[PDB]
Amino acid sequence: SPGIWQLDCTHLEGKVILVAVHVASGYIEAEVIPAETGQETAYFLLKLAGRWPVKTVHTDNGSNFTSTTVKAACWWAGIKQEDGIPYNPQSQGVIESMNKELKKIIGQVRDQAEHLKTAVQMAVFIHNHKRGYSAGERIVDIIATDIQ
Amino acid sequence: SPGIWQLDCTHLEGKVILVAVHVASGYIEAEVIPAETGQETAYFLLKLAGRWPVKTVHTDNGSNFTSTTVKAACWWAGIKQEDGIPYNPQSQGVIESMNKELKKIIGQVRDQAEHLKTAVQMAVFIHNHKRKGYSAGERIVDIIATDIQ
Ligand SMILES: CC(C)C[C@H](CNC(=O)Cc1c[nH]cn1)Cc1ccc2c(c1C(=O)O)OCO2
Ligand SMILES: CC(C)C[C@H](CNC(=O)Cc1c[nH]cn1)Cc1ccc2c(c1C(=O)O)OCO2
Ligand SMILES: [Cl-]
Ligand SMILES: [Cl-]
Repeated sequence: SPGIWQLDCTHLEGKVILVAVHVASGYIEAEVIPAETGQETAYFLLKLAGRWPVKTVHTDNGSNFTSTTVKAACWWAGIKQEDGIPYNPQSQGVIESMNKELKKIIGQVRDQAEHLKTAVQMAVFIHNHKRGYSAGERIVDIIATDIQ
Repeated sequence: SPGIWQLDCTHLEGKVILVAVHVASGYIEAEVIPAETGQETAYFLLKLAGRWPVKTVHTDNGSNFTSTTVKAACWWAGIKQEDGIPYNPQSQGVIESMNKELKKIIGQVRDQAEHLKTAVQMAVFIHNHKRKGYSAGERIVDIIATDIQ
């Protein structure tokens, strides 16, 4: 479980928000992209895997699962690509709830940021810092425990 | 020390590579940008602070230290902005050495990536995973975990 991440793609203001969730902790990383292509997803995963020990990724849809560029990035970074099928159906609800929460935070920071990308990063910050421990605290503890 | 980061700006292929180094561990995050503006630096810090517990940042130069946008981002994120003056002069050598190492890795991945930004992220990966023995990635997690307890 310490190396398991889930991809999540949500939409806002005619733009695409790509999210990676560390399943065990609820910690996230996110980016705004023009559209969800294999290339954008692949680049996002390369960034993620350089920053955290990503062992397995549950991909968000079949197009990214199939993408040769995504497969290339997973090979390069030592990531096992898996499907994101919610065999446990409560999975979908948790993700949907997070997307709602994230959009809510984004709305709350609109007097502060001119650009959506900035608001998304503010939302990442607030999500990861929210307290009981925070998601940021949980991911560090989970990984540290795993190293030692 | 667990919350202390240093900004570092280096140049390659007529482009700018902005780097944040976690001082105690040597762990890095980096991005390619067209040029080093206050706005780009500010955005970079917002990203960083959402991902790791950034308490203090030693800024890479006076323009970013002065920048109202950088100051706004540091205020927003709860970051103490400090200067990056190497009072301990060995500081500067360590950074220069890392920049050399990073450029070397970037050169080694040029048959693999079409775009510089991709090569930089590959270099971040290799740097953070490299065993010295623990890796920088392992060190930062241990340092922060120890601090939470
Ligand atoms: C830290 C924030 C509180 C402020 C900081 C600067 N923005 C403003 O001051 C806009 C404003 C607020 N009230 C009236 N105008 C946000 C920011 C930082 C860096 C960026 C940005 C933005 C952005 O605005 O999206 O865009 C890409 O690089
Ligand atoms: C995982 C890598 C080994 C490959 C992957 C795809 N690139 C190629 O296949 C180029 C090629 C042709 N012949 C040899 N290499 C890199 C990559 C991924 C995502 C991106 C990229 C790039 C990039 O190339 O910069 O640009 C922005 O989004
Ligand atoms: Cl790592
Ligand atoms: Cl954090």
